[PDB]
Amino acid sequence: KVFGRCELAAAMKRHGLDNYRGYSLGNWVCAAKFESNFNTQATNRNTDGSTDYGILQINSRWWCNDGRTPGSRNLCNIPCSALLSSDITASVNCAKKIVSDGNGMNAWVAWRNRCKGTDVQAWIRGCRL
Ligand SMILES: [Cl-]
Ligand code: NA
Repeated sequence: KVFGRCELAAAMKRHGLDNYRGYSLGNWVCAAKFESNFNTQATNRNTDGSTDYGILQINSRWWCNDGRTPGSRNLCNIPCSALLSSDITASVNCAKKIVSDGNGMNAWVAWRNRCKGTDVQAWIRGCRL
């Protein structure tokens, strides 16, 4: 599923990501835009051999099991394929663990380099939330 911008905003709000650990909703929409272009099926291989999965590009080294990453910790206790669903519940649950791990949203490279320090409220402009 390729989400619309406000469609994704409403789903993330439903799941409690608005100001989760202090990160306003626009931060989460911005991250999804630049990590996956709002596409739940996105996958990208990293140089270290791990792969990033789903709308928030959650990484197989630490967070999910994809059967082909040495040393996988699988801390969200899910198969990485579960992150590609049109239902974003699994991705959101796992993202809550990640952002609570100590570095906040800096865990998402695209957030750090493209959202941090910008007017992220623009990502929810026009949305009825
Ligand atoms: Cl933080
Ligand atoms: Na893992």
